[PDB]
Amino acid sequence: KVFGRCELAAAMKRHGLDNYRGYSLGNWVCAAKFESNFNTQATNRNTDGSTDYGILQINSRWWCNDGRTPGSRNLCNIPCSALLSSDITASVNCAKKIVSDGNGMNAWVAWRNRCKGTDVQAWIRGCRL
Ligand SMILES: [Cl-]
Repeated sequence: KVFGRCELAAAMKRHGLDNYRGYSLGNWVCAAKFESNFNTQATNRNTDGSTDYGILQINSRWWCNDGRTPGSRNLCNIPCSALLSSDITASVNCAKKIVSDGNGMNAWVAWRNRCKGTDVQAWIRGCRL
């Protein structure tokens, strides 16, 4: 599913991401935009043979099981395919564990490079929340 900007913002808010570990909703929407262009089915392969999945591009090296990332973990205890669902629950829950792991949203390279230090509240402007 390809979300609209405000539709995703709303869904994220309902799933408890607005200000989760201090990151305002625009942070999460901005991160989704640049990770996946709001497409739950986005996948991308990494140089190490791992793969990123879903709206927040969660990596099979640490967080999910895809059956093809040797010597990886599955810290969210989910098949990586679950991160591609139109239902973003699994992505959100896994993102909460990731953002709690010590580096905050710096875990998402696109967040650090295109969202951090910018006016992220622009991403939720106009939305009914
Ligand atoms: Cl933090």
